[PDB]
Amino acid sequence: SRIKWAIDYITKYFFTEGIYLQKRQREQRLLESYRAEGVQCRLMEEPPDRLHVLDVGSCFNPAPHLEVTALDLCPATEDVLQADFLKVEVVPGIREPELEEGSVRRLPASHYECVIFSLLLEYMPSAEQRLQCCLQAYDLLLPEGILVLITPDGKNAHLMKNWRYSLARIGLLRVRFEKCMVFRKAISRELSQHWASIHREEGMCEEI
Repeated sequence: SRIKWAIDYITKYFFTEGIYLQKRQREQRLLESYRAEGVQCRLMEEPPDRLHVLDVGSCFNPAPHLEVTALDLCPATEDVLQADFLKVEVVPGIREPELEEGSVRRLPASHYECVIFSLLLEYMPSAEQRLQCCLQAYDLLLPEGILVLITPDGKNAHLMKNWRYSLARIGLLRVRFEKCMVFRKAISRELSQHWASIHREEGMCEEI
């Protein structure tokens, strides 16, 4: 199912395969590549024994080592917090959701190792609001955290496949695609932005 894949990938990324260090190396080699041709990096400390995971877009909630917080506009069960993800304020200095009158008002910034969008993008009315969802995700994620996008099989699923330029400009780089899509918060946004800069022609070809 859709839940198993994300959990498996999360486990591989932080613990069993060390993909977070594989992609840290890919990005370090890339930044040195640019540095030799003429930057502040933010890395993650060793992954915690208990990951912090935010699931958005599931009306149902889907453990040791896993602290899952689920949010949706239209929750089916009390186990999912009611929220409009686009209006939630992502702010530092807190670690737990802040609720006013039964709705989430603030979520912790730079707190989650993983944000899962469980069809969230399929609900959005525009390309603009899909991008905004990703901007929220980026602010929620710790350095080197992952955004996991879901669409079980519009004519094509909205996985931001053709949006690596705009996502790179925000700081997110694609790290996996399986017919599920995963983006990573890069060690440096300036790095990701420059990569976007060098592929501007190809990126403008896909995003217009």
